[PDB]
Amino acid sequence: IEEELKSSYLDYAMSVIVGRALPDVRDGLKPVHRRVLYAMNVLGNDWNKAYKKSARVVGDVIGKYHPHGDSAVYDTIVRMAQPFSLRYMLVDGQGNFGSIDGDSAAAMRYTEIRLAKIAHELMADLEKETVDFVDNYDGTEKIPDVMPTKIPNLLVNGSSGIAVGMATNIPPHNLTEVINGCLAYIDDEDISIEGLMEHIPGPDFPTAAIINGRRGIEEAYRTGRGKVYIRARAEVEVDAKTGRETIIVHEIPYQVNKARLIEKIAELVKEKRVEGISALRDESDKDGMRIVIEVKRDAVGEVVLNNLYSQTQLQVSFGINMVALHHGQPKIMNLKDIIAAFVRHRREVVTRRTIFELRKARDRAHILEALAVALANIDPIIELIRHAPTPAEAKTALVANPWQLGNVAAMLEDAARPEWLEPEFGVRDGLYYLTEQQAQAILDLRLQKLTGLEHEKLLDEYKELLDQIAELLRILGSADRLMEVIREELELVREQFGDKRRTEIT
Amino acid sequence: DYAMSVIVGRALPDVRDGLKPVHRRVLYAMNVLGNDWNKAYKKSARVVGDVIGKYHPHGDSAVYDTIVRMAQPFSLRYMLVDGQGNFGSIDGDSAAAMRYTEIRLAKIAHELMADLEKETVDFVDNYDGTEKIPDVMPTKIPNLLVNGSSGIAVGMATNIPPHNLTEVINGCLAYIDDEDISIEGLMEHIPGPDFPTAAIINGRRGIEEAYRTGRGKVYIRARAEVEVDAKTGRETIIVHEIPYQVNKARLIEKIAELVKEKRVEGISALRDESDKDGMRIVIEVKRDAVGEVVLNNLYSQTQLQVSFGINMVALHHGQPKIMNLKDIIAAFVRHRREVVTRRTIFELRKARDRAHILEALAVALANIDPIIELIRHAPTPAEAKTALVANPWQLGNVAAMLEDAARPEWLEPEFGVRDGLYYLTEQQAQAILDLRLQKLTGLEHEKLLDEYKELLDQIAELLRILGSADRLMEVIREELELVREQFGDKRRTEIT
Amino acid sequence: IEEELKSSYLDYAMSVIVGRALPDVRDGLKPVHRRVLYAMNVLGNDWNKAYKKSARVVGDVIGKYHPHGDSAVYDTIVRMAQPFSLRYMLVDGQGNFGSIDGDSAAAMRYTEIRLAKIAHELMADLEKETVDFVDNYDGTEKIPDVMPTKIPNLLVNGSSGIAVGMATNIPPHNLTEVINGCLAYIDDEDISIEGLMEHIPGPDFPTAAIINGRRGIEEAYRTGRGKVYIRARAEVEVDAKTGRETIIVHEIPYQVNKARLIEKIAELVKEKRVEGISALRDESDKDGMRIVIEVKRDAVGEVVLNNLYSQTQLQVSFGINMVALHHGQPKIMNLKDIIAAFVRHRREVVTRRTIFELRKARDRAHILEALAVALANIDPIIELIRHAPTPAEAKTALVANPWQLGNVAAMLEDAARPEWLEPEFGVRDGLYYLTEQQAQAILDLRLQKLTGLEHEKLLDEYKELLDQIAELLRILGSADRLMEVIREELELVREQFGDKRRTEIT
Amino acid sequence: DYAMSVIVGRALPDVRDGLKPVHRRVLYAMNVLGNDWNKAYKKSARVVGDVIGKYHPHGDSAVYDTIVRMAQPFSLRYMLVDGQGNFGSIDGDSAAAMRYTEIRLAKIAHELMADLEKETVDFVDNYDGTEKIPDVMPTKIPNLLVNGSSGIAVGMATNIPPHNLTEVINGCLAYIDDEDISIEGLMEHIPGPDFPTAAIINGRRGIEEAYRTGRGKVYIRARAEVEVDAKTGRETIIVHEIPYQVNKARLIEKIAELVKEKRVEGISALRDESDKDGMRIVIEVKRDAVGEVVLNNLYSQTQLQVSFGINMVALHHGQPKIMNLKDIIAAFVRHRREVVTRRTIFELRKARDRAHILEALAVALANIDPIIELIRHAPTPAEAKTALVANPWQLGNVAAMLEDAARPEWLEPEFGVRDGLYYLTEQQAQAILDLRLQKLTGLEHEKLLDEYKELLDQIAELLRILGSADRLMEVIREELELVREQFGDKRRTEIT
Ligand SMILES: [Mg+2]
Ligand SMILES: [Mg+2]
Ligand SMILES: [Mg+2]
Ligand SMILES: [Mg+2]
Ligand SMILES: [Mg+2]
Ligand SMILES: [Mg+2]
Ligand SMILES: [Mg+2]
Ligand SMILES: [Mg+2]
Repeated sequence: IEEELKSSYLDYAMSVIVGRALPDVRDGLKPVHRRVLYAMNVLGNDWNKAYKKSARVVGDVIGKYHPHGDSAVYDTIVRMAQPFSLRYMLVDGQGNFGSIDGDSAAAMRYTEIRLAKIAHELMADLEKETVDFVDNYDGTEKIPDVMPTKIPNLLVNGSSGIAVGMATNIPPHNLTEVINGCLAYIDDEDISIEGLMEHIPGPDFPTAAIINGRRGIEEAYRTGRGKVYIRARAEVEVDAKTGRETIIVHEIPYQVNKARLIEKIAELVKEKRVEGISALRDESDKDGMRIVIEVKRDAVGEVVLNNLYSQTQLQVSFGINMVALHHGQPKIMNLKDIIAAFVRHRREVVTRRTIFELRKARDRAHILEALAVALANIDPIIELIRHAPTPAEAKTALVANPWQLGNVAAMLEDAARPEWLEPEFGVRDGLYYLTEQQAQAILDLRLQKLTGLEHEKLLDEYKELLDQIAELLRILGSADRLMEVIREELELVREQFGDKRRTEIT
Repeated sequence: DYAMSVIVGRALPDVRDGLKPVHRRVLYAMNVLGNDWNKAYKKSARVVGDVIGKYHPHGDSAVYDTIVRMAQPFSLRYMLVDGQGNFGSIDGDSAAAMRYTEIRLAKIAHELMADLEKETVDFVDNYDGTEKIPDVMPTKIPNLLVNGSSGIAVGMATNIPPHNLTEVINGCLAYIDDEDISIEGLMEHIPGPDFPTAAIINGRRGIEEAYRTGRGKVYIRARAEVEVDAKTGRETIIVHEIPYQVNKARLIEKIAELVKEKRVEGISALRDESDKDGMRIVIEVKRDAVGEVVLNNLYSQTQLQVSFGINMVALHHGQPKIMNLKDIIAAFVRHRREVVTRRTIFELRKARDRAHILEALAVALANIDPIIELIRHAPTPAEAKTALVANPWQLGNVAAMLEDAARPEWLEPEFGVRDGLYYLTEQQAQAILDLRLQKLTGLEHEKLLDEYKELLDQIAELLRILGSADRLMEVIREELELVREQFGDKRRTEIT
Repeated sequence: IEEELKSSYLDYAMSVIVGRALPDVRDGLKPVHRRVLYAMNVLGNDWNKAYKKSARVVGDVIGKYHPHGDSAVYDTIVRMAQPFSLRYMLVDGQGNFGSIDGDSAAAMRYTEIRLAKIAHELMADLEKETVDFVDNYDGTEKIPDVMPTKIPNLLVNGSSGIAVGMATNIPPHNLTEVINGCLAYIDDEDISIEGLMEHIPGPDFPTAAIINGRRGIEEAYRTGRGKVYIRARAEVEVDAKTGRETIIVHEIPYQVNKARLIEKIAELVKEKRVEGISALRDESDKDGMRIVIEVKRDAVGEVVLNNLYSQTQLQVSFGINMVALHHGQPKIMNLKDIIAAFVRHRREVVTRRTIFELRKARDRAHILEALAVALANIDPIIELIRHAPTPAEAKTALVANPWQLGNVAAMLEDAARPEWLEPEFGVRDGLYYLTEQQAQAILDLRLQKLTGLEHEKLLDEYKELLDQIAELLRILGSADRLMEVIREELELVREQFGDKRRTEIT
Repeated sequence: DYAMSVIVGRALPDVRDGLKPVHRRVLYAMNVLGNDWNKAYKKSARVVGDVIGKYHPHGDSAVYDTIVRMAQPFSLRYMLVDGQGNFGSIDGDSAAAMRYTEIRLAKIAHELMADLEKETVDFVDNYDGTEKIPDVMPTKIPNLLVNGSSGIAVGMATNIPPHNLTEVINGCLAYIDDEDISIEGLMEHIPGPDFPTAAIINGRRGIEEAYRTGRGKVYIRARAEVEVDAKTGRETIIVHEIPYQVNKARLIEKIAELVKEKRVEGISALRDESDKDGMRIVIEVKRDAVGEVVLNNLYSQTQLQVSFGINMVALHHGQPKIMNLKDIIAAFVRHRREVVTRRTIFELRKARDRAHILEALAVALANIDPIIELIRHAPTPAEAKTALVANPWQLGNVAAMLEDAARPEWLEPEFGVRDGLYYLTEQQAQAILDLRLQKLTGLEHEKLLDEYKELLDQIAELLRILGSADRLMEVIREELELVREQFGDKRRTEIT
């Protein structure tokens, strides 16, 4: 704490708030988010596996990762489950998770959750040493510092929070559009903000509705700060027999409580502050919003609506203030900063992933050799172990003698060698000198394995492995090929989770 | 109405183990987590989180409160949780947050959960049917009596005070010896409640009633006395022990306030002087007042004396039953008898199955070469299983070992020894197939023949218990004696 | 605590629970109830005065009477406001006070309350020294120990609670019926339980519905304990063109959550545990319950309904267990015990009321004399005070001399004498000797009062007072006349607040 | 966005009085209740209940938490609430429940609310428009500086540390003397923050920056040192003072834990030895370790040293403004100037209206007989009012008294003295009509002529203030001086 802080105007307490309340730019999560999702991933609470009780996830989170009584654990679960909150839900919830009308979710003992399909994308390759881990509160568990997200989550799901008086307001966005942005950027590090907006014309809210005016959006994407207006989608309908005018509301601005908005209209009508309204009914159901606003016959529909736009939350403004943590500091960022931070994240992730796969590949190949060689010497080895008196003896005995690489010899004829393996081990001039750990591998293998279908199974795996090691080494060899792997991952994501824009921009 | 049964389940101690459901729920978690009395302390939040997720998914601070009370020497006569950190105190101040305190089981809690893994108690489903929970603990401790229970705070009837472990063990032995022993009989081992907080129980007829009917009222009295300062002649009342469940801070205030109101007179100063070491309430008598007089007023106007309504209502064969002292003892001895019985059946099954596997291993070993050659010949592991089972194997040097009470009862006669020909099971084929090369060193014959010889001796011993009600009672005696010895301690409460 | 408890099996803690969780038999309140209502009465939160914010009542309660953070304060307010909870609401609430569907009331800052009209009846004559007061937690305020209720509240509003394992379940009742019971009892102390049931045939729930079978009700009224079955009001309707069968539910048993009941039906239908149901809709609104249960065309309406009665809370039983605190102990009481306890309460109340009115009457009459006499001696008195140098002097001077009872003499020609007033004070043989406090009354009177319209105003009040004292003395004089005052008060209550029975008994 | 302004209002101190809204809300209630520093303590629940009902109807424990923090000597540099009972302590343990603690205003809180009833500050409506609340307090204390403020915990920017009252008063006087005084100028009166918890601020450039720009960072350092036991030679680190807002219990644990991890070495024992009397953390140095070395490690790995980010953001003319030390002083002096001005106008109106009534009384008195006879003649009190107003009254012996700056300004000229004829108002008729007989004793002339003579002297004095900017500044000086004298105290924090 003390050492590392000696050059901000920021003191320790100040930096805790920053770290807890502002999202990381690369995955758009704050620790509490990261901790819930991670706890879910550890439980195997997968999108395509049975729902677990929210309480079960709450207790894990609280026990291993977030030992405070704060409702934030459960509230975060609920929020990530609501389709009026996240443009791309990260939790798939079953039961009462509240509504657009502001009513509460059932208690954690009554709801069930699992990870949304897309959430796995956000935590893809978490086991491949792709991100740093930090200690939990008691030194007993590891927690991701950031998620290896294939999803440009901060943009797509947007953000809120405030620390040291510095607020963050990022609106949600359309995943397809954002992925296109990303690919555009990959092909042109110099692409202008204007060039990006060809792909990302503007925010895209889960609650649809309309944005009036692009000046707000441009300056937001250019500077990180800008105001934009969200307007309800509501026409006036006319009855062809009667001539009755009825305003219908299909969509409202993001973050507006539908019930509270209706209360407000009812109340303006009481106070004669808004005239011309015979009747007010919420006819919304499971299949879409429908607020019914019947116009008096002596009043004008167009006029009553316009009146409502100005006096209520049928129209609100939303101030974009794009702040995230970047390399540890809270910066204001423009649209291109945010995309670059993401693409750069993907490059780090993919590289570390590739390195890991390679080490895992080589370690397994190495082990395979020890066994292949063993299968090929069944009789000397078994007679060896059998006449040794102790496993420990069998081990130091195994290692004593190099071994005639038998029929196995062919299979070897050297990029499958562990970076850590010293030069006197391996296949030194016709013989095979064994790692002391490789002896274990042999001593550890079960009678079961001395079968016919062992040799097929192993030569096969080694074959597959070298093949893999080949392709991994070409990724590390070629920056082009590694950017290829990123484009394809992005493309794949566009295609499995991309959806139709919802908010219309005028 | 149903509301009733639920209110009742929540608050009522099971007579056998002394626990309410939330209690059993916390302690089981700690057990599952391996949070043992002799391993590193764990932060309370981890136990709380586990209990909330798997067993107790309600908002109520109940879970952490239970952990805390199990840790307070003023709460439980035999603490069930060993905790470091601030766990509040007698002045009714709060424990620290669960993220700061840390805990593990007390040695004695393991006695409460002894043999829990030997199928000795029934498990029920947890709230979402993904977990099991014991219905009662296989306790060696007569926990209800020794630790007590109360449901008064929540509107229920149960009010059982704590008791001295040695006294009660002895009680049980007296009972195991003379199942016809009277209440009076029992009362020579257990003259009365023993409170964690010492002090004095004043009078015996309440106790007698309570132990005879399950119902009676008793008086607890603070240990205090008058002191004269040798240099000045000033009198001071010093309070050393107060009645169970009285809040010191409160009591002091009741006095301060009684004094301010002229309701009690003769007091010139009021101070708490208690350490980590001793309670010490200092009440200075006025020079013109008399010590004894002030003190006797205090007894009768503050909680320096208090009544305790005994009402021994617990859960018995699924029901709230009012029970007397003999009933409660008997319910525990009966539980021990059952637990031990179940324990035994399980060790005997466990041992047999293992012996049966060990047999198959030895044989594979005395037929190493044939076997290896057989398995090598095969294409699928499948093939090698049916093959290893197709023929018998001559009981090599292995004959020595085996030659018949180590047959698991489920084994059908076409399997095992038949003519100096070992008839193999398919499961046993697996064990063989599953054998790691390392097990072919000369140190297998050894570890193996030694395990099997151990098995036979236990099996022998287990059959001896099942074959004698007496031997089984003797086991329960020994257990009870061992508890007395390892965990018994001094009476703390003086009965007049 | 210690002294007073030495003969129950009940210890101190035990007796606190009893005192807090079981209702007093005479007013049917527990302390928390009594404390909220009282706090409201003190605030003047009257039925016919503006709503105050619940929070305002909560803070009073919490500050003066009930200093615990428990939701019970606010929850009690809410419950006394809900028409599905109390047969006779004691709070008139405005805003979201929850519903039959179990959803929560808005926070205390959002709702408003005042006393219901009937609640004043419950606290009638609280200022007339009609009930004992106890100290609040800090010795700063007085709180009623019991309310001087004109309403037989325990019966009418019923009860719940549990202490030392002893539960209380009293159902609500119809006020008219209960008042008739009471009058029946007043006219015949020997009236049998059967005789009472002529008036009180059985419970009457705020949620209406039906009771099957009187054996339950009789034994409950005879012994205090008995079970009764409540059944929904639901017919099968048939469409005259189609022949479609549709079960409709208008009323459900008391204490059943409508939403949770519907969930249950939906769920039995899922599990094929109940067959024959095409559709399930709650069509309830502000104007009545309507659960729609459409029957499959190949199924029988009668059969589907009967099935639902047995598998759901469309039919429940309710175990009457009539326990209340009587003279401090928690007793099981029968129907006649409960009525007698009430009527006896009214007798105490009315007597103490009468005594009080009498003392207040006499004290005021006494004071009137001092002034009447003073008005009649304006000139000697004013010349007296004027030549005295100090108010204190004026006082001891006033008292020195008896005073020629002037024109005032007539007005006196003696049941208007304070019980506490010593024989040497008053109108001793032609002169008027003054109380030292009466001198104050004179010294205290304002120039304003020496007007013409003072003599009219005062002789008038005295006239009224003697008249009052007359009627009060006849009440204390005649046990018959005092029972009359009770009948009339009861009758009056029947007539202002009596309503139609709601539950039907079969 | 609006969410912003609200988050901001909730957390941001008004520069003039140093309070957040919830603060002003609690303190105003205590004031309304008359819960004064020299009256009986009141139970916290009564203040909490009042505040919740009239001013702060949210669930948040905020209300009781505020009361508590105002009572903690480790929290506020000048406590605003005097409380008895457990109000928690430096180890971050909790206060007792509001029903057990009791409180009243500290002497100094009255200075914060001085003249609150003299229309000296603006009131706004409370949440339901049935009550009024001051918008700011008419404080004589430069509270923001002296007591500090922080909104960091809730995501806001404000972080102002506390200061020494004497230092700041002096600062204000230096300012009142030379309105052009520099920051350097000011810093000779206020060299730095003064923490309730003493300890050491290590280095001056942070302070300088903070006071010049509103922004800068400072280091707080625990006061501790190495001791050698004369008999053994053993070294012990003794910790006496720790940085502001550090939790002792926490810090001790951080050390215990740092030790268990081999992260810091040289420690052989760790004990808290703090009384009611002194903080005393005992850290025993190993015989093979060096005191200084262990100690310097500790400084740099625990909260024995801590940074404090100063960020002087407060509310000024309705806005969050970053302000430097001169700005904050000036905003307070300006407030004093306004408050005093308003105070004066009000006393002058109050005094005049009262004088005007007193006049009418005197006259009624010198025309007692005529008047009495007039009122007696009447039928309705109404009649007697129009009658008493119909004619003038000769200014009897009363002439002496009156014979012209005691006319309330609102009085129109057809009323009062006109020719040796007193022209009565209708309001004045009421006062007369309202006179109690007891007021006709010879002790009326007295109490009356004395009050009026007092009125004139104050009126005289009040006009003297309005007529001289200088005199008014001198008043503000005197006030400030008086505060310095009654409430000033020693610097506690050492600055290096
Ligand atoms: Mg953490
Ligand atoms: Mg439940
Ligand atoms: Mg359960
Ligand atoms: Mg209590
Ligand atoms: Mg109370
Ligand atoms: Mg709000
Ligand atoms: Mg407000
Ligand atoms: Mg913290």
